[PDB]
Amino acid sequence: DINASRALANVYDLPDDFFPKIDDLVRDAKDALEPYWKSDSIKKHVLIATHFVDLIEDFWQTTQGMHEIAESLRAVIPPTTTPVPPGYLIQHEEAEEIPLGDLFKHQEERIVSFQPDYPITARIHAHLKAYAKINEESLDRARRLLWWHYNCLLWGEAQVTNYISRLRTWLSTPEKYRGRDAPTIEAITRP
Amino acid sequence: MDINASRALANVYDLPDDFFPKIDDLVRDAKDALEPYWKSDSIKKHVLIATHFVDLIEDFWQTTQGMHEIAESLRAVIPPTTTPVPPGYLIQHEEAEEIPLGDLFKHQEERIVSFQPDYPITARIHAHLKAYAKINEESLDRARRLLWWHYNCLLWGEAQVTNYISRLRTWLSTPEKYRGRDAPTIEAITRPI
Amino acid sequence: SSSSHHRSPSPRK
Amino acid sequence: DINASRALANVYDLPDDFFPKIDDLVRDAKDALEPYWKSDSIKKHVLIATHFVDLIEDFWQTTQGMHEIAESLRAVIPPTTTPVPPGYLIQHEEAEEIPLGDLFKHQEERIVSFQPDYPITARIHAHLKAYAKINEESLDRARRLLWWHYNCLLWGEAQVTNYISRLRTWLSTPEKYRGRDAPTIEAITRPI
Amino acid sequence: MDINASRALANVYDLPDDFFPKIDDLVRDAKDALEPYWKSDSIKKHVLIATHFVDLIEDFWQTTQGMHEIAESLRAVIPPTTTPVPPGYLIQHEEAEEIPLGDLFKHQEERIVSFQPDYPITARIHAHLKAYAKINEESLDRARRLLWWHYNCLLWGEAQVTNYISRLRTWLSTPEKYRGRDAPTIEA
Amino acid sequence: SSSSHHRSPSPRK
Repeated sequence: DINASRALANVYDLPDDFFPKIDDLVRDAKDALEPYWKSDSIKKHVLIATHFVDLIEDFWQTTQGMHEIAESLRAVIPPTTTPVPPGYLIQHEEAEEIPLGDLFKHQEERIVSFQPDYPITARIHAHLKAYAKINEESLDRARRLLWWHYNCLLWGEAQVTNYISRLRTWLSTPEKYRGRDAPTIEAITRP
Repeated sequence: MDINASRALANVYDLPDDFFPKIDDLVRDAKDALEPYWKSDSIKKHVLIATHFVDLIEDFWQTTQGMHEIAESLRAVIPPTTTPVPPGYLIQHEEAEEIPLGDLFKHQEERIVSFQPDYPITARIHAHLKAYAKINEESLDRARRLLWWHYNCLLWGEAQVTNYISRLRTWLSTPEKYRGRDAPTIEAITRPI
Repeated sequence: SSSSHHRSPSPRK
Repeated sequence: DINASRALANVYDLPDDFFPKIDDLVRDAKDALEPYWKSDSIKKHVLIATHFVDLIEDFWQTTQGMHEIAESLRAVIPPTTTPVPPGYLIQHEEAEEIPLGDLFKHQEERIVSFQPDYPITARIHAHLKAYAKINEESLDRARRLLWWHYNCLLWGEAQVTNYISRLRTWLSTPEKYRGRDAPTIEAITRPI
Repeated sequence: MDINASRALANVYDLPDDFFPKIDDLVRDAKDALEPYWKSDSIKKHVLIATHFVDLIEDFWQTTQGMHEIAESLRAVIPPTTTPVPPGYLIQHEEAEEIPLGDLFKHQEERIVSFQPDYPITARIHAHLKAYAKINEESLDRARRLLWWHYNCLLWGEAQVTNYISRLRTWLSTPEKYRGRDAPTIEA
Repeated sequence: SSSSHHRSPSPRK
């Protein structure tokens, strides 16, 4: 639907701070999709949510670990080693262009193409950074889509896409003519 | 073929991992065969499932293989035979759910230190990377299996796919001498008009 | 009398 | 038909030894098509098959002669001249995207970008190898399509499709869940 | 003017080989006009034949012209005056269609050594390439003419294109003074 | 009366 796609894109663009803590998001999603699991239902939102939940719950911890590893490695690489410039590393598009696997060799020939003589301790840092970038992009997209599909399953597509729009508008406008407080789904707060 | 038994068998995970084709041509044929439903904007269950798993693989398999290769290149650098590799102390997929999302490296290095306080930073990195790569590889194997399953189902029906795998397993469990001179397949018929 | 495909796919035995 | 597209892809994906030799293929294709020519029919398979036969009869000889001329120039090339590596040899997709005319100049600038000065003989050798590669790709596609349409004409389309699917599946299995005998042409030979 | 005579005069191969358009423009126009029927997955006679000829044209022509320029370079760096080229001994398509599809090169070598058994390797190569170029060029000219024919037939119609071509020839025959400044067109 | 195409297209004279 056109309004649904509008809300979906506006979600994709959202400021990343209104999305709740991923931990509680996942906990509530896998606590609220349990009944449909027991009932074997196959609704669209149910499928997408119970799949992105598995994806996140499987690949978020390792990505955060990779980031921590890269941050620990930056401290131990020898100093003034001329860090790799941003944009030269393999990104998502050329990555998915590369066939499955055989990407480490491409990153390696790329890092040597910029600096033939580069310590392995920093080649590893660059590789980890470039991998975690892709992982985090995909996982953020998944988090967003999960929040959307889940809140839609809870309240209704045509009741959440009339909140995404109000929020987008109030969020673009400047502060003076937009009241003082943001809009919420009155069904949450109504006595 | 007692339909109940046939259904209770033929669970995808009951496959030796040699039957599935390579990931490359697997995803290739999956895309080339589900593109019609994509362009026609289908909503079918199996289509959705194959699409999700295809995106998952296409996004994360590259990075998992890269992490394996990084573990290798790093083992090529670690102090040789100066650091006994600790098994078991590292956490596999099962204990992952208990750990909150994020702060996994915290627990991992905490255990590594409880094992060897003087553990060199580099071998520490290698252990972390190998553990994470195993965690991802298990789930990617699962996703590959489910993708093959949902794809062959989209093609030939779950009633026929589960009836085929069932026959395949009870064939593999039949001695190579008395199996016969044929293998159970899935018929792909096209009668004329 | 189907298999225990709780979600759309089939889970472990 | 989606099944026809599947069959075309399957044909494009085959071991390249399952097909018969060009000589006998063209022989029996003409021997089975001549009557439709004399009767002035326009069946799709007839059209495609006769056009592909004309193509092959017109270009396979020249392609093979080109290969042999390359192998003969390799006897006069100065020794240990470092034959050009791939990547500096234009392939089919680049040949398709580059304008219809003046392909030799692009190949020349590419080989000189690889090595600034390069002997005329080895230049010729590389040019011929690339051109013959392109022609061979095209003629392989043509041979496959010709066998497909000719056997489709002589034994219907459905049976050929069934056989092709069965055989491609038999080939795409890891030798352990396959059998001990590949599906044989008798399948389409017989009626149904 | 009259239908039977117009139908018996119309034969693409009667054209002067210059009224035809440029190959690249022709191919571009044919591709752009077939794209719709392609996506519709039709089975029309003209569509099939035209797409086949277009594929042939975009794959062979490039290698054909390439071969020509290669032979030209070899002649430029051949023994300049010595080793005069063999006139007419080279085989054309009418003969090449007879030899098996494997060993045209052997028969060409036989012809060359028959004319002269003491002939340099590079001149040998240049001659072989020139002959192959002539063969492929004849075939590609036929292909171009058939492509133009079927393209315009698909666009307008065979009844119209035939009558049109008939008028074109009857205008080429007339003298430049008493003919029209311009040649006719389709849909007149 | 029509020039029946020997092959699918129009051949030479």
